[PDB]
Amino acid sequence: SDGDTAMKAFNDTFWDPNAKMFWKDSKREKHQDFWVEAELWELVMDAYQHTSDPALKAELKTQIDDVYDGTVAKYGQDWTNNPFNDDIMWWAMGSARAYQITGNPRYLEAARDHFDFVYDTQWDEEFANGGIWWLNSDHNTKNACINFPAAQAALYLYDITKDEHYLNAATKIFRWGKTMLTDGNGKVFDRIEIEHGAVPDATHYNQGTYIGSAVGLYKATGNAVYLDDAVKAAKFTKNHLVDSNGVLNYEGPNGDLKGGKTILMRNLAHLQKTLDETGQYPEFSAEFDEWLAFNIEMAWSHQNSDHIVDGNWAGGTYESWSSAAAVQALNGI
Repeated sequence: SDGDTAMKAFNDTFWDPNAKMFWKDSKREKHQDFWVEAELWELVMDAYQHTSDPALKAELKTQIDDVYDGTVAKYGQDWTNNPFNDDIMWWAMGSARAYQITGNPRYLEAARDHFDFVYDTQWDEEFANGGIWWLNSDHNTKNACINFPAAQAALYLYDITKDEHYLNAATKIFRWGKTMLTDGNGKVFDRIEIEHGAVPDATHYNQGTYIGSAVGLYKATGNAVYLDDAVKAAKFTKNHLVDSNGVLNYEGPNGDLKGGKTILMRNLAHLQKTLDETGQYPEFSAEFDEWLAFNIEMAWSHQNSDHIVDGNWAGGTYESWSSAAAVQALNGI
């Protein structure tokens, strides 16, 4: 299985079993940034769900717990001292998923308590008619990178609890985000800043969380508009966040964006699964499948002898966030 080989290689290159955290790069001098560590945590979970190897599956299941332990040892269990609401929500979402896989109540408490802190205290109706603030320290911007992940976290919590509160939250957050943080035709804007307005800079990871939240909402509500929303945002990504050959951009030099294809691929897998299961949008589904396969083959044709693929899919020290995207691409669920 290429997704098994890719995950094992990733772990062999970047996992630190002593600190129970991923290294930031192959120099192994600094561990991964907090928010990105949640995204690598979800990569472990995706590999767990994808693999048919029982021995690897059990190792990855243990690793789910170890990633949490290593982070809690350094950052504590209560993340509400972190001024970034996005950081908190990435961890709440990962925790909800970890609960689904393990049944360990620590994860349900972490997901619920952190979600509630952000949604109950950081949602505001006065600026821009809604939306969650990026930071809890200063209220100056409302961003795709907290709002769409929050809708996603709410959808996972709805699936766990079946409490309407969470479905209602997801619906409200997404309606606001679609209205204020997109163009209505699948372009997702980075943020809306007070005293400025929208900043219409699109990126892979924001296309991703928009698509995942839309697919999740389609599944929870049965409203076809949400699938349409997801398709439009996928089309935009394929046509406009790519180079002249159709290969996904290398976003960069900003370190947070470099690995964003990870999040994009995670969520494109959701859309692909839903199109395949429903038989909706069959023309687009065929175009989308061909383009995905093309991208993933380009990427893997550039693997090094250790089975690591740098984030520059179109072409020394390797970085775990940049290199995660190719691994995610082979472990989609």
